[PDB]
This record gives sequence, C-alpha cells and structure tokens, in this order.
Amino acid sequence: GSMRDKLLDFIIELSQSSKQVVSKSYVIDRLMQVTKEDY
Amino acid sequence: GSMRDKLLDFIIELSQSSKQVVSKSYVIDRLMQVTK
Repeated sequence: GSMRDKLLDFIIELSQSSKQVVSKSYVIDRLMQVTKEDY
Repeated sequence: GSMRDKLLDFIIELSQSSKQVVSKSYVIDRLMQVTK
C-alpha cells in the first residue's frame, strides 16, 4: 500500500537522476522515511 | 510487515558498510527486488 508506493517513488527519484553514485547517508535517510510508521 | 523488514535489513547492511557513496544501480536493483 502506502509504504510500497513510497518505495516506488524513491526508486523513481533515483532512476530520474543522472548520478552514477549516491550518498549512502541520503539513501539511509530516505529509506527510514519510507519505512516510518505512527505506532 | 515483510517489506518493512526487508528494507530495515537493507538499512542495516548499508549502515554496517564503510562506504560513503554507493552505486545507484545497485540500490535501485535491491529496492526493486523488495517491491515484489
């Protein structure tokens, strides 16, 4: 659902960039946003 | 559930790596595997 859509949007964000390497800290930050829940 | 677990696993893997930048194609491939 929502998490999967957020994951796909992050994949699109990576795919649309011309960069060949990306900041690891940025990837981690974004994935923590993708997985964030409310408890 | 499982998608969250798999992404947490990937976050932990990245966190244990000494790399500061990583292959974008590698990240995309790993994340695409999770979308299945």
